[PDB]
Amino acid sequence: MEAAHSKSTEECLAYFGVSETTGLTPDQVKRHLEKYGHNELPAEEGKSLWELVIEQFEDLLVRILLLAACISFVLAWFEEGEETITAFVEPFVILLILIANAIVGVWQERNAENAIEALKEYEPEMGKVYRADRKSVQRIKARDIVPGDIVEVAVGDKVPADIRILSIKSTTLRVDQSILTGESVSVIKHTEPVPDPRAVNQDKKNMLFSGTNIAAGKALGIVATTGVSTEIGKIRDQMAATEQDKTPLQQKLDEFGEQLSKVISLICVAVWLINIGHFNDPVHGGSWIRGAIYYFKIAVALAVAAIPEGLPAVITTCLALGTRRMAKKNAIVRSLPSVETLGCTSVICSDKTGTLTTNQMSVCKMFIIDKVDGDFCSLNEFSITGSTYAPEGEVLKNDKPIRSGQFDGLVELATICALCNDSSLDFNETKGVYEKVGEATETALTTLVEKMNVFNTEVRNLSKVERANACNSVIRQLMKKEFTLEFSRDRKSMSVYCSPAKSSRAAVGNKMFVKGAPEGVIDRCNYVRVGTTRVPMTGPVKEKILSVIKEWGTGRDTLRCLALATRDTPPKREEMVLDDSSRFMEYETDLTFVGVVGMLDPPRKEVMGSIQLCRDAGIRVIMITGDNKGTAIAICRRIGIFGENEEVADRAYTGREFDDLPLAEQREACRRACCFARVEPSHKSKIVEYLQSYDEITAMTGDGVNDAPALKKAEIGIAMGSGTAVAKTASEMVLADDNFSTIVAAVEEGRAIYNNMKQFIRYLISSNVGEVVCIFLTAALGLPEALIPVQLLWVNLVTDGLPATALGFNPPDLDIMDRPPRSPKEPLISGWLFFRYMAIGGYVGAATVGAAAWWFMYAEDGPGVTYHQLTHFMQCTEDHPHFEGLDCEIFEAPEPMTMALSVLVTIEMCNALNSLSENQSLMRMPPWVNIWLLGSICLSMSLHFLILYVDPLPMIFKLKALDLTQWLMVLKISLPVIGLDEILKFIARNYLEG
Ligand SMILES: C/C=C/C/C(C)=C\[C@H]1C/C=C/C=C/C[C@H](C)/C=C(\C)[C@@H](OC)C/C=C/[C@@H](O)CC(=O)O1
Ligand code: NA
Repeated sequence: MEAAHSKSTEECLAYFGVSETTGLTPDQVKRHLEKYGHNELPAEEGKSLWELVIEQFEDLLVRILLLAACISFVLAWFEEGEETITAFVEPFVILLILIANAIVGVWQERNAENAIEALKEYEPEMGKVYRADRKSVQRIKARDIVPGDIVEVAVGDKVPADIRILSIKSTTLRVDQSILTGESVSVIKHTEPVPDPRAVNQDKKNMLFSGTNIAAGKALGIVATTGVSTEIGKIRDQMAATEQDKTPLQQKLDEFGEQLSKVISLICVAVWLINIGHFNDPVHGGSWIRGAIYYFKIAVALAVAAIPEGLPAVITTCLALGTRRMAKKNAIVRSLPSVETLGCTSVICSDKTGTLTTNQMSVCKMFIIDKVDGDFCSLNEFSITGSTYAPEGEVLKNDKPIRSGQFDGLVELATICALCNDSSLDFNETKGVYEKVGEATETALTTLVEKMNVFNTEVRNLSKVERANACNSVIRQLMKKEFTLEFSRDRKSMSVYCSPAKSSRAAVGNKMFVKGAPEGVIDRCNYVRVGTTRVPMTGPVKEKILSVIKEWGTGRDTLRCLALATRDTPPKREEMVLDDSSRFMEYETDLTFVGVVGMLDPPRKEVMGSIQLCRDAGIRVIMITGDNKGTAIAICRRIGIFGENEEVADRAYTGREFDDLPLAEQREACRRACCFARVEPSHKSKIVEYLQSYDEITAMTGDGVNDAPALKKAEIGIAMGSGTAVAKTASEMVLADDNFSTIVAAVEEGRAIYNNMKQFIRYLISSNVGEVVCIFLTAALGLPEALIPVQLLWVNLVTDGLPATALGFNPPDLDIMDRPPRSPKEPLISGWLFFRYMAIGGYVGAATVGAAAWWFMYAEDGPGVTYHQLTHFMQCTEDHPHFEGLDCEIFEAPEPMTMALSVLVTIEMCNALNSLSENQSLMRMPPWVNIWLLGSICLSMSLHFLILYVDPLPMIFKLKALDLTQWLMVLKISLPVIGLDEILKFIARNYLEG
């Protein structure tokens, strides 16, 4: 039964065919359980396992490197040399990375908790039910409960399933629907049915939702839906259906891996095409086994050269340091990639109360009737000081302090605000300041009564805590609080029946004091109050009242008006049906207008400027509120979303309007609108769907499980620090202080990371690009192998890793919030940036190969060999006459490879300095700006010396120590990289920046 709320208690029992006395029979229990199923949310199956490791080895590039691991292992064992400990290093270090890199990708245990599993924490263990097999009540597993069961609930008990209330045994039943409403006010339930079939959950005054807990009372009911059919279940299935897409950067890195795969496979064939001359060679000259060794050892060496295998570890460390940086600015980011994608935030949908406002409710203005006489009508406006729940303030008329006790209308004003009120103030000892109890609105009314002091009670003689509820307590002494009529969303008001105490205060029998929506309550007023006297509610007066109501709500004041009326001669205690909620409408009719109070929900202290930041940063901001459209628009004008004087007719919508519009116009509305009022529960997710259709990275916010579906569906799920765990588990970011400013503060930081992160990306790939050029040149010309894969890996991991990670601490841009959000379809490298790191990379290939060739041909301590025979070194012992110098070990010497490797490290430290900025010269920004970069470079070069000196190392990398005679040549060939980059950067700022 889905629409059990719109059915009578007799109908729900007739449908399931159940007896309210004995309940379901064990025969029905099996039949219902087999038809509907167990009352429990489905445990998340199809989880991750060893298969999650397989997913890391799915990409094409990772398979290439994996194949390089297998090919390397094949060439390892099959060899003549007896290199013992330094043989299986090539296959070993490959697995070290393939293991480490795979562990980073499988890392989804400590940095992302499941939201649906956290949602299972709201379903209780056991529940009370009445089965026909026994007399007294019997509790069982909540999962054993079925639709039709006559369940029982009391105070403290957590509701097992969606229950249709049958009968309330206690005086009144209260339930804390905080998880499904957000408003932590214990709502009151009833037995009578709700006429609307498609009524919202808040309107369901006769339902007990699963996950909800009873705040007070005890009642018996019949189970309508169970498990996935419950309100919690319907929310769960929405989250289980929504698939979280990968951040735009992640898609580009995957897209890059595909491009780099084509590059490797292309050159592997290109190398084979260059050696097409071997097809025209004799059989009696060399062997296929000698050739394949060079081809295979080239492919594996070419694979590691192109791949930036150090990148993943570099970014993970950067984002990890980015997480601690964001948490300091009050922004608890959950997932690592979320810190980067946060800068790409295009839209921000935020809630008014709590986030945009301080939620420090306080009555600012209040007007009553001064006198009515024919066409003439005069009011009496006032103003209140003290933007807080504290009583420290005063009332004044027209910027002049007054005594509210001398105004009869204001006396009854405080009377209604005191009696018709469930909230109260409370002084705190720990913090040392007044606090609120109940609703924010009603607490402001309590504070107002304390400020007014209409009876002039003692004030200075009272203590701090004792006077917290002084004037209000004095008011409660006059009238007795018989009973209150609950606040319903259909009439939007609250009244209270009050009988006079044994005091004789001119009390004409019993009275009712009503408060609620101005436009609604004023209509139910046939009379009007003028001090002590009464007059008939005429047109001119009704205009003057509603006009001032509109002036306060639409004006710059942005006040939440609240009309206060009273029923002079209410019906007797007997005639009033105390249970009928719909009858509260006529019980609050024939009222007499007393006055009105205008309160303000003051905006945040920083939102005034934070909104302006979004305007300059090209980020759109969409407010979502519960206030009326007129005031919601006025509030937007005040904070900065709207201008003081501009069009907003089609840029602002209500929940009522948005539904009436067609599907296409709803999408057309979401692209321009930025202010939604009276939003329905399903609107947050709908709006996000329309924002995602425009490829806009959206950031929706929420606090309860009602928003969970919208949060998880959004790119950047924004949750409150005070929100429920389900919201914080479903959110990508959690605001620690619940502020829209800290929302933008994190967005600004996310952009800064994007710049510094993308900087060391082009830095590392630029390194790998030159490594490929070194292999392609040393292979095409047929030179002695310039570099070895065992070396390159340590170069990309440590040598390039330390400085690359240090580039994350680079200074930000002063004009970062001036540019618009980064486009999701924006590449890492393009056009000029491609050529720039292509030339810078292409040079290192000639630097490394040239450094090695330098030792072979024109060197100091090296054997003078010519270029034409140096390219045919593989024919060592064959062509003896041409090769007449030293042992064949000379071509396989450690010196030349050390020259190529040493040059690679030297230029990389220099290229790291070139990567301090994108185009800014080293003259403008010195290389000592980033302190962490210098420290990493000192450590990088320190490690470069260590692998050469400490004997246990140089034998492994096939390298030997270099003296000043050889090191001087390294600086001569390496340092020119800075001058080249300086020329390139100069061309960018001059003949390109336009
Ligand atoms: C982009 C943001 C991702 C977040 C985190 C926390 C980790 C990612 C970082 C991704 C690196 C991608 C690099 C592209 C190059 C081309 C690929 C390799 C060197 C691959 O090795 C050949 C290794 C891929 C590792 C990732 O799958 C692990 C991961 O989650 O890292
Ligand atoms: Na999400």
